[PDB]
Amino acid sequence: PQDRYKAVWLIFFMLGLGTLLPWNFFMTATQYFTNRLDMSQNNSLSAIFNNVMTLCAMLPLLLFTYLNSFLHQRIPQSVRILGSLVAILLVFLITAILVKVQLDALPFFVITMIKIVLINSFGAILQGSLFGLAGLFPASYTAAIMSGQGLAGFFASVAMICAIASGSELSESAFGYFITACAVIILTIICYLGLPRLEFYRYYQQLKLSIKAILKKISVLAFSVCFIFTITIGMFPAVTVEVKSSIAGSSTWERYFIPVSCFLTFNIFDWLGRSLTAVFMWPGKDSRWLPSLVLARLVFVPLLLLCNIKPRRYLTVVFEHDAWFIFFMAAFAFSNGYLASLCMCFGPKKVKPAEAETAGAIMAFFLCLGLALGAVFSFLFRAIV
Ligand SMILES: [C]OC1=[C]C(C(=O)O[C][C][C]N2[C][C][C]N([C][C][C]OC(=O)C3=[C]C(O[C])=C(O[C])C(O[C]C4=[C][C]=C(N([O])=O)[C]=[C]4)=[C]3)[C][C]2)=[C]C(O[C])=C1O[C]
Repeated sequence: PQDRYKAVWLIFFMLGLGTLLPWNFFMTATQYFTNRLDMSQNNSLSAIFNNVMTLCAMLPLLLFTYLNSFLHQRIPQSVRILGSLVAILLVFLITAILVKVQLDALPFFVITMIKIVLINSFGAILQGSLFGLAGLFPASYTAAIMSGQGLAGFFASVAMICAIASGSELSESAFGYFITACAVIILTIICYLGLPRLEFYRYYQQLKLSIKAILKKISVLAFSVCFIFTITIGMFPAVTVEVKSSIAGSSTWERYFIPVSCFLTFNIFDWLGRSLTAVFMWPGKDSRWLPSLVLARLVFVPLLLLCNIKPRRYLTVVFEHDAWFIFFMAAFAFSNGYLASLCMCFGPKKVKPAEAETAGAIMAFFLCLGLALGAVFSFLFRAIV
């Protein structure tokens, strides 16, 4: 029970990074997908790309985390993890190739949406299998995955900012995104392959030798994490990206305000929140404070909705100064990452070892369910207003 050189922990960190960095990079290239559609089309495809991507992403993600939650035992973990990684690698490679070939708007749209469905279908399997596997190890090792995911968001924000500041065409920035993701997926595979020869890994993984009952034991953390991401995705990014500066001195702020004050703030403090859990896990797996703080986050809905959103037609700006928005985004993002990591770490520990794997898989589904519910609410809000 001694992780020498913290090798297994570092590999779990890299697994987390490898799970989300590609997808995150994909999301950050939305400007490339919509702009490409605009320069190609001669109700529009770019006007619907975001919403159709949300559907092509959240439906497969939710379906396959569900199926994995009750079918993971039938497929070896090495197959589920390494096959999902190789599939995603192949998809992102193709995504990079399409940047350099000429294609009409509608085929590009359709093919990109197909690739999005695959990314999130194999992603679901890969994410559900990783949290299941981490369910056999101490809680710190689920925090490793969460922390590595947080780093994936931070890197995505650095990449977005650097891309704007470079002055390069959106297509070549996006080609860099996709090639980077391919390299990261290859590094993730290598790291995963190094686990079986580590004694610490075999110690907890040798523990392999009633879904309704398991769900009853983790229901508090499962619904908590679902509510975490319902709130988060209900406000971020679709709603928060519409905030405008009120103290800008220069027109140069315009193209940077959102990627800095919204995306960077979020991914910095969400990453840090997830990272703190590997060393500090208050309030504890049995404390009723964790669901209570998850509930209290509901305050951010009015708070952020009453920030300086422009154009606005129905609500008033109660918090106009950027400092309000950045402060709310930091707290909004820190509570998300910190409480989400706690729920994912503790969930598997509410159950016996021979069920921790399944518990982790279920926790993954509820996380994704949160995401899907968030996407719905934001849409329903925008569809009514
Ligand atoms: C939010 O975000 C973001 C974004 C950005 C941008 O650009 O916008 C654009 C995009 C748009 N959209 C699209 C999509 C949709 N939606 C909703 C949702 C959001 O959410 C998300 O998706 C998530 C989550 C999360 O958790 C964090 C997750 O996990 C749990 C997820 O799953 C998936 C996967 C997994 C795995 C994989 N494998 O493994 O492979 C793959 C894949 C997801 C919305 C919309 C930017 C940024 O920065 C840079 C950010 O941040 C990072």
